Amino acid sequence: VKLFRASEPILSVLMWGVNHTINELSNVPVPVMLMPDDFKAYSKIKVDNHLFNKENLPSRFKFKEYCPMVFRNLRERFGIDDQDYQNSVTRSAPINSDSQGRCGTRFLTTYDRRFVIKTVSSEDVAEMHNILKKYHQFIVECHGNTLLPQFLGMYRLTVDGVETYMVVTRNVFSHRLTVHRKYDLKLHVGEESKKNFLEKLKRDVEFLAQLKIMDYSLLVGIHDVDRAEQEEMEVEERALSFPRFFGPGEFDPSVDVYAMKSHESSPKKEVYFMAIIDILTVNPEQYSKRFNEFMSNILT
Amino acid sequence: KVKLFRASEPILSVLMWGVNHTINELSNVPVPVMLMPDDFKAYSKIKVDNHLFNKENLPSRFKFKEYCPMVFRNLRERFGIDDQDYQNSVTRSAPINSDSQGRCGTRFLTTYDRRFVIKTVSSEDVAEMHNILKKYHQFIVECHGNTLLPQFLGMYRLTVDGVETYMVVTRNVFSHRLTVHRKYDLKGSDFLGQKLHVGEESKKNFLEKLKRDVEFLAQLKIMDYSLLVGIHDVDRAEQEEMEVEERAEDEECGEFDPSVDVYAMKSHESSPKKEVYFMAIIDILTPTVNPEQYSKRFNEFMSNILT
Ligand SMILES: CN1C(=O)[C@@H](CC2CCCC2)N(C2CCCC2)c2nc(Nc3cc(Cl)c(O)c(Cl)c3)ncc21
Repeated sequence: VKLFRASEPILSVLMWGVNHTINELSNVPVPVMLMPDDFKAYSKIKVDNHLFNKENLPSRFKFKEYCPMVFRNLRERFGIDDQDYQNSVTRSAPINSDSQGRCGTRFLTTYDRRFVIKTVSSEDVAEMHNILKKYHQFIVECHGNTLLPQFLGMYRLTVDGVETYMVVTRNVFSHRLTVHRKYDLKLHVGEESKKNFLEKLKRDVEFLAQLKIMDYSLLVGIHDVDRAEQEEMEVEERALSFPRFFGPGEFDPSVDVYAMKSHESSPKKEVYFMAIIDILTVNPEQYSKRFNEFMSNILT
Repeated sequence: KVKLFRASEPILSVLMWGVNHTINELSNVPVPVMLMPDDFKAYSKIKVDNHLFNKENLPSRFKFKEYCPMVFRNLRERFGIDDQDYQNSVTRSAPINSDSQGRCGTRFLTTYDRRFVIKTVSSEDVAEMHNILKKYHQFIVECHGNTLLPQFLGMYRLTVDGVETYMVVTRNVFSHRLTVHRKYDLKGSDFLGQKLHVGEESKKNFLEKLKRDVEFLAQLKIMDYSLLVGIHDVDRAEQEEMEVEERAEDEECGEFDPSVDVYAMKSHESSPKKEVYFMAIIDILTPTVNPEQYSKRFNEFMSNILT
């Protein structure tokens, strides 16, 4: 029984909007392939209830969903279940998170830290449409394995004649390990991690070049295990259907897809998280090349 | 899993989509302990403007409005209809055209499973309903859902291709399985001799139901309603419909549940031939004496018809 119980009313509208459009999609069948007209598509919905269901939702609001068919397919390709994405958005009010880039304004996270909700400009929205078909293709050929943002949906909400644009992505950071430090650059890991990380980075940057984009940056979160233990102990005494277990330096790489463990032969044990950040808002191929040079040598 | 709202007419696709939409929405709103006065002036409204999305059965652009979602939701449960079951009858497969009748020969739909009746109505009928709803609701509580009156279940306004339709949803007076051979619409003062013979509990139960119903229509200042009588003939159905269900299920392309067919009555255990009867008060809206006398005139005549 989903009261879209939230702090801001715009947040309630987001929850209701995601719930509706996801339910709505469950009655559309999955095509063999997407069509050119799926990249020009949307669904708009105007709600004007009166003296009904006003307890949490505004009585009047609009919710537009850009290219629903495309983002369903991206979700599939990032391995995100539509019922799962719907539950993270709707079981509980999304919550204010810190920051993951200079991108837009308000930063939010689903109550279970799985997905990141950014508020974006209208100009950002346009750039997304510009790039969406070549992005989609890029995700197809890399089997959804990128350091690029992993776009999951894109929405326009209107409450009280104000339009807000939101973009939903996969969290760069663990939805369960806290990030103690972040770095935004415009470090010793396993040789497998290192080889794989450089492989993604080479393609991701090259695609960003062929799409004539510069000025994106690498975001780096660092989780300190020893610290997480000390801070576990510190709040201890002051107090997955069942709870998943996990050891100390530990995560699920199907879930926390940007995460790397620090090499075993290395002092204090740590989880890193590195993503390419701010794809929206030297020539680009030159910037590509210099970006490849730099973030390469951060790692051993 | 999967509701592609396919139907002959877009208006019907839209009805199916909207019933699905509104019943879902309601599942996320708690059943209050009592309806407030403001629930009776309440509505849900929704405008869909899809573009190059979800276009195969549904129109790109349409509007759907539900009058009094809480009230009707309540009535539905007072009538022992599960919202879940109600959604299925409308959404599983398209509602269909009817066997059909009226006074100007009215055109109505049935849910694919013949369990519910949908009837296009006028702007003025919607208003009539609103005028009577609060009292209608009060009445439904006081007899615990036991009436011959239309069991009203939903009230909608669809708009497609710039045209607004009003529709009302009701329990079917007739069985969803047994065929009705004979229809009669007793419009006040085919029987006047042809008597109708039923069990004692059935006969006393019918009479007291009738008695409060007409009283209720009187204490609302309503007249010109009629008694809709359907007869299903058991022997005839055995003759005509012997190998029909089986031959539907091939190579090429007298009992009932009282819980479902609520207006039904078996013919008396020692009676000419085996029959099932269906009586209800019909035409309560707007599709010389006074209403409190028309009441007496109705209870008199419809009493005399059962022995
Ligand atoms: C309670 N109720 C009615 O009030 C109306 C439809 C109303 C809907 C709101 C105003 C009109 N009616 C009637 C429909 C036209 C007006 C009276 C009904 N017909 C049936 N089932 C039925 C009736 C006939 Cl006559 C029939 O041949 C078949 Cl197959 C099913 N069951 C119930 C009703």
